[PDB]
Amino acid sequence: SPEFLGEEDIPREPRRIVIHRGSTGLGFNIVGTEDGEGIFISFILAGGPADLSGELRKGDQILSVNGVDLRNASHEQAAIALKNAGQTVTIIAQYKPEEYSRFEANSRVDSSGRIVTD
Repeated sequence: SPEFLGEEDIPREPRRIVIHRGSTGLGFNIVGTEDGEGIFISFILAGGPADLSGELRKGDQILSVNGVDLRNASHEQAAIALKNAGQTVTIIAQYKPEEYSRFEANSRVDSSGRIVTD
């Protein structure tokens, strides 16, 4: 009888998320490349602003920050944008585990669309 969340699909459409800056940061890390192959959330800090929003996850691609398109930005550019985004940060994110799993070693996507690492 239990209805497990892990068995229902994770939405794949883009979402708007508003993050309120902590004492320093937004409470997540990103990965990316110099060629701008995408900016992805790789880590969310427990208890940090991103976590407290409850609307972001590992494997999300950051499409824009405060309207600035980051789809083809390098890690460096994206990190700069996030730092200068102010205390109220509006993010457009889209869940893309397949793309992301090519960044993280020994990682793959299961049938439920979750990212698993061996």
